[PDB]
Amino acid sequence: KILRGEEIAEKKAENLHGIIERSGLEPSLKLIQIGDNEAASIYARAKIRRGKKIGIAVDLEKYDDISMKDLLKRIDDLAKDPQINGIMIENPLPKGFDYYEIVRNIPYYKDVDALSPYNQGLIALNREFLVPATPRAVIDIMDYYGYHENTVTIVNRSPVVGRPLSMMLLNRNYTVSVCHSKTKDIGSMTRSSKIVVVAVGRPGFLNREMVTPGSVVIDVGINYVNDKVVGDANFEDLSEYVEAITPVPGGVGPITATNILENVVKAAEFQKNNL
Amino acid sequence: KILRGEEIAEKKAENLHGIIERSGLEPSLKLIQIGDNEAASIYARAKIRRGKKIGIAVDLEKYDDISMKDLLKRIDDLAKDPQINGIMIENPLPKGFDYYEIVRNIPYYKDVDALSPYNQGLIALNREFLVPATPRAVIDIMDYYGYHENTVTIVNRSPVVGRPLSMMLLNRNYTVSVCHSKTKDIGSMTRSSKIVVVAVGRPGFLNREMVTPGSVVIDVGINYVNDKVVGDANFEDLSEYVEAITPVPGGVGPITATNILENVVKAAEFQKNN
Ligand SMILES: NC(=O)c1ccc[n+]([C@@H]2O[C@H](COP(=O)([O-])OP(=O)(O)OC[C@H]3O[C@@H](n4cnc5c(N)ncnc54)[C@H](OP(=O)(O)O)[C@@H]3O)[C@@H](O)[C@H]2O)c1
Ligand SMILES: NC(=O)c1ccc[n+]([C@@H]2O[C@H](COP(=O)([O-])OP(=O)(O)OC[C@H]3O[C@@H](n4cnc5c(N)ncnc54)[C@H](OP(=O)(O)O)[C@@H]3O)[C@@H](O)[C@H]2O)c1
Repeated sequence: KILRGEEIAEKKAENLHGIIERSGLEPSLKLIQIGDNEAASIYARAKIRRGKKIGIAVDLEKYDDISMKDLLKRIDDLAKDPQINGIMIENPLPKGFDYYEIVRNIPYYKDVDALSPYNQGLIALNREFLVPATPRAVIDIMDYYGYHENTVTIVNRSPVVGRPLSMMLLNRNYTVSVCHSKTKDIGSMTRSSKIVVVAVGRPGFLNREMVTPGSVVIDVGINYVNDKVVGDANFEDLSEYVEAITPVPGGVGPITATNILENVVKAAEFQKNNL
Repeated sequence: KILRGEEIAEKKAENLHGIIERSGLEPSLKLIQIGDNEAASIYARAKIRRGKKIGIAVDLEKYDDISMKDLLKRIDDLAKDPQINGIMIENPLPKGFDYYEIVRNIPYYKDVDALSPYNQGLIALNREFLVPATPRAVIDIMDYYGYHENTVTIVNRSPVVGRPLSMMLLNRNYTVSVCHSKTKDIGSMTRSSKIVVVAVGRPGFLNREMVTPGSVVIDVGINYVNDKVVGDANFEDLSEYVEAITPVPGGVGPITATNILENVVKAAEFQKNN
């Protein structure tokens, strides 16, 4: 009933430290950050720290201010470097810097964030190779707590969450509805599904009216309200009504970083095998 | 009541022509067919023929017996050639020949079938460039007949239909449900959407119990019974009851070839600039 993520992350990371010891890989991950976004820095250091524990070299390159020219070059140099297995650009970026074109000059087998067109392509086509960290982390919860073959409603249709997630759920035999700010009647769809994955970035959004007693709620939102961190779901309200629910913080979030490292391991071994 | 696609194809072909005049492109599309499949040959001739009418050069390369290695060579040759804008391998193939691995060898900007990873990704990313023809045709019908931002239930999760299609409907603000053989109660989900798109390839699959009077059925199945050709829906039955429905043949069917020609224009106007 309380879908915790910390214990799932540790298992993944043990499994992964396994695979590197007795495989002899030495995966490398470059991180690039532009500005001082506090969320992104915390995300960077969590990946450096878990990398260190697992055996992954993860290095952060901060830049106060960089041109498109110099940044594109830097990525180009990193892309060509065979000792660099993964490359990841952190978000948000400054104005006029578009993630989806920048990210495209990273070869897909270095694309650890897995949001480049080629990687989304293979997910779409059910030949998952590198898969984004959050949709990954939602399925982890499902795998770990025992949810299979269900109807799922995703409230979110972004490239980072609900779109690759919808395609990953179909690759695994789930029945899938996606909806969004232009859906006239969300409540109807969310009450009818076994599972509700929610990522609208709006506190209090998923309340009792949106779910049934049989509901399993996976809260992807992260909101700051009163220096405090909270998801999209009225956690307290539902935890006494719904069948199972991810708390925020402590649900999807503890897994993300490790699922990035998971991608860096797959990438580094695909490089060994193929180049 | 009757959702036909010949008006739509004809209109799209005229627009295509105008687009060719008004930029002076001479787009050319290469077809490769390996085998003697009947439907593929019809499809290829339809592309050639509509291509002739519209101002696109479409040329076809038949084979009886090709090796993987030569085909792969031929495709690299066609890809490196700047005077060939489109490349398409017809289906089906010799056994153990994986379509989806051949096609990643076609530059995404030559890939008019739009089934390659890069073009699937751009659809998913809401940055559509070349799009697959059957989902495009579904969206043609919905547009032409006034059906904007509705609930949709697609019964099909293949990469040729329901997957690109789910993504293309989301880019246009529809709300999307996707089901398949492992969905526990399909009727429950089809009856709750304004629009039901079926493409399961099973005659009589979509019957009266799984739709409503307000329902809009788009029937993508192509099935053969008594040499007669039929959809997945139960057409004679559903025509009286449902609000609108596509005939098989004659609904989505007539738009396909032209949608491939649409990508070929797009593919040509992209190549001029790059
Ligand atoms: N757990 C993690 O480590 C992690 C990772 C990634 C993201 N997130 C979080 O998840 C949330 C979304 O992430 P994102 O990158 O997907 O953001 P995004 O691009 O802004 O997506 C927001 C989505 O929510 C939908 N939405 C917003 N308000 C709605 C409403 N009132 N009714 C129905 N739909 C509504 C939007 O609909 P439209 O498409 O129509 O605009 C959009 O699809 C944020 O809270 C973000 O911080 C957390
Ligand atoms: N109209 C056109 O111009 C045109 C163009 C392309 C395709 N099509 C037609 O559309 C049909 C499908 O095309 P495709 O290439 O996508 O074929 P496909 O790859 O075999 O897809 C069949 C899909 O239908 C689902 N399905 C089959 N039986 C089902 C059942 N009993 N209950 C629920 N779902 C079921 C399958 O579920 P699973 O995923 O679980 O197997 C699968 O996702 C075929 O008849 C084909 O000829 C027509």
